[PDB]
Amino acid sequence: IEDKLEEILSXYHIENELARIKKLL
Amino acid sequence: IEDKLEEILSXYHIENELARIKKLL
Amino acid sequence: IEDKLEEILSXYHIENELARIKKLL
Amino acid sequence: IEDKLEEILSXYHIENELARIKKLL
Repeated sequence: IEDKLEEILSXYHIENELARIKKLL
Repeated sequence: IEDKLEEILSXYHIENELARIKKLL
Repeated sequence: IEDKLEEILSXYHIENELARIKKLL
Repeated sequence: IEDKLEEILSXYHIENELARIKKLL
């Protein structure tokens, strides 16, 4: 389990990419 | 652990930014 | 806790909005 | 519960779609 939460935390990137997209607009 | 879920909840922002992107289109 | 996972599941929407964005492009 | 984390892991796609969006810009 503490494992599955670690793999979920593997979301920061999603954020980063959203920011990048905004920059692209 | 209750900790790792707190850091995952640190997603609301992802939503917000998506909405912002839509506004940019 | 089972609670914090319920609030995390409150991501489907993120998907939906991404799809919508694509449609906007 | 290990179940709710499995359904949360059902985020990889979110990533993929973001990448696709970038490609669309």
